[PDB]
Amino acid sequence: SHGLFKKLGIPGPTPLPFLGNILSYHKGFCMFDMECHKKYGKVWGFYDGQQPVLAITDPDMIKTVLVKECYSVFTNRRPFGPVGFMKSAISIAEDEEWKRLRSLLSPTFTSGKLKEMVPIIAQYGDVLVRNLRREAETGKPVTLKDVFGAYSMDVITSTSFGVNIDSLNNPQDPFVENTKKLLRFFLDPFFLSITVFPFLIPILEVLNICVFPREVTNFLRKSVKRMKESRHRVDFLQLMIDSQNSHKALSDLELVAQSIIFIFAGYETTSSVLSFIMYELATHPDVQQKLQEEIDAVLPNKAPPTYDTVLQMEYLDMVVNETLRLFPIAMRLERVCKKDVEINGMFIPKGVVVMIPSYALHRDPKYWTEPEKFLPERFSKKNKDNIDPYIYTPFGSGPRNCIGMRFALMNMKLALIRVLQNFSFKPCKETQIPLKLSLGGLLQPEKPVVLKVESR
Ligand code: HEM
Ligand SMILES: COc1ccc(-c2cnnn2-c2ccc(-c3csc(C)n3)cc2)cc1
Repeated sequence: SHGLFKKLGIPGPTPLPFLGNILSYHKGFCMFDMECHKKYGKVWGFYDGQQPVLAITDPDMIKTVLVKECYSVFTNRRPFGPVGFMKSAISIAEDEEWKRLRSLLSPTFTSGKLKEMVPIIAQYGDVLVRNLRREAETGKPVTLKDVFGAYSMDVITSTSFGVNIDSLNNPQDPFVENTKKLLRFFLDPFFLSITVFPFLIPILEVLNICVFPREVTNFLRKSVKRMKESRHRVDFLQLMIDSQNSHKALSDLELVAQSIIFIFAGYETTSSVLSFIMYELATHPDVQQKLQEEIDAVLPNKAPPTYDTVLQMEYLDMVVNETLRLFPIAMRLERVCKKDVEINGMFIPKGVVVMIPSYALHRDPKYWTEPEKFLPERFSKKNKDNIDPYIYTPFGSGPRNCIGMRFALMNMKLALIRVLQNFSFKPCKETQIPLKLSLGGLLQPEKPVVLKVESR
């Protein structure tokens, strides 16, 4: 099927047999999407092994795929590798089964239900401050990945199951051990193989091989059973078991798999984005000072932030949004075409993966002035409405966007406020001023960001 885009009159790199264009992934997903956009223009296609992938960049065409024709045509993402019982997760559920899961879990992420999570989240904001002050009063350079990763674990554990632990200073607890335990290696030899060898995916399903290590899942599967046995609470687990008794209902095996991806998504993202924010704040002290001035103005005398005060901080929203533009951790948005459909004057055949290159759009000079720079002023209210909502898609769009968007934004902002209320961050020895992105399948820096923490 290597002649598809040739017959459709769609440009793209010439694919090799059995490999497609995966050899061009040697500079990471980010660099490959940039070069193809510059060479082939608005629309191009390539191959991940035998799988044809059509990249679209027209905002009207993006809206049709992600919003207008989401339920009818572009409903599911590309099939993942061996998942086992995790096939019931909402992030990989398909068609009607996903629609049931999305509706059953939508009330869990309401703005009203998010308010009640602020007191628990803010509880570990001060825990993070104490962990930073112990490393700041000693003048030790701080790897943000460890402290922010510790903070994100504390928020996820308490918000999901109510478990209250200082993961940074309790790495030996049985709960933190399994949750941290995970293979963190999309361009790893495994995921590169299943691209060339998608036929081997059902092989590993019957072998009971899962991308999730079976030790962690069995611990989490058994742990949730004990918590349900114990069953006021306002955490994710209660909010889902409450929906069980409340359109069909959620099974206790679905409930476990549903909550696992919340930890999956909540843990790695939050910490990674927070480190990306702090690198920019360290390399741009003027933004950090202006953000610190705003944080102190809304919250005098280092006042504890609440749900309402965070949403008032406009520059904090600008700082978060601009960092997400420079570093869209998804790097891509994908939908599988379910049928022969003509959209925006173009024929997309069945089974093709339609891809939206979020990274290549976020740095396209056509839509962003000096895209390679860090300019929070792009998202000021004066310049805010000139941004097309289908070019800047940090959390996706349409019915299948990031369901935990508001929680994640609240969690990171509550973290930034408490940290910036008490500390200022400056570059250190190994700051790596030209921050290099990892050439792998994950949007992370080549080397972990290390900075100096000074007590105000
Ligand atoms: C920095 C934080 C985060 C970012 C930048 C982010 C971004 C994204 C993106 C780009 C998608 C794909 C949407 C698309 O295909 O159109 C997504 C999906 C998703 N995210 Fe997040 N996300 C974040 C945090 C979280 C958290 C903390 C949770 C936990 C509840 C979460 C849960 C999900 C789920 C469940 C999906 C799948 C949606 C579906 O298939 O129905 N995300 N996220
Ligand atoms: C490990 O680095 C990441 C973790 C989570 C996310 C993330 C953000 N928003 N969603 N999300 C996500 C991604 C994949 C799954 C997944 C893979 S396999 C399975 C059953 N679920 C679930 C959630 C992004 C990067």
